[PDB]
Amino acid sequence: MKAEVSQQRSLLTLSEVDAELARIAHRGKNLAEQKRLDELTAQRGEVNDRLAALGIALEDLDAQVAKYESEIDSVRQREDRDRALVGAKQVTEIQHELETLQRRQASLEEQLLEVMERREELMAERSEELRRVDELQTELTEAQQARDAALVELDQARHQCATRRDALVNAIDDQLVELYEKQRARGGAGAGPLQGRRCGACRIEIDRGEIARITAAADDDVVRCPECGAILLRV
Ligand SMILES: [Zn+2]
Repeated sequence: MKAEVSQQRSLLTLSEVDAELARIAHRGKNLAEQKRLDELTAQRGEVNDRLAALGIALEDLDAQVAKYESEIDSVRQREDRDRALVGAKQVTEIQHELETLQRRQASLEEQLLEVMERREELMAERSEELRRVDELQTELTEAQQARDAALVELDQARHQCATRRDALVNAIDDQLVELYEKQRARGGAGAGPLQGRRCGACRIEIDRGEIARITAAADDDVVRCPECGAILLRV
């Protein structure tokens, strides 16, 4: 197999463009902007979970408040129903009933207050978590805007290299482009520069028996690295 040195020179730029396209794809999956978005999203979810659990607690205290202020309403009604006063003999019995009704309302007042201020404390804690999570939300959208913008730049850069690559392939004979892409299917670079003695693809230190035949090969000949099989470009 043989190929013009000018074709091999463009095959070198073709491998470089392909190597740049690979790192462009790699950085897309390892965006620092997404790592920042991942942390803000986790933190916002942490405040969202506490806000949800705080909501359950205030429901319980609201039910306690409602049940407490449903009992005194019957006590206030029991006093109102018995306020109508007609035999004075049994009135003493209705008078001792009012003394117990007043003690039931007074004891219930101590119970409502303990729940009222405890609910007042939780809603205060709920407000500080709302401002906390709202702060994170504004940061989260900024990180999300920064993440999307970083994806646009990578896609723009990838669109560049894809155009330069298309032009390169049209400038090299299909026979050489075929062997190159057949070598990329093996998992390696497909072609690399001979960096002194070591192949530019698999980066192996080629033995001293192969470099003699490689250096002796004609300039227009194509050479494959023994270890990996990639096209070694001496130019
Ligand atoms: Zn190699």
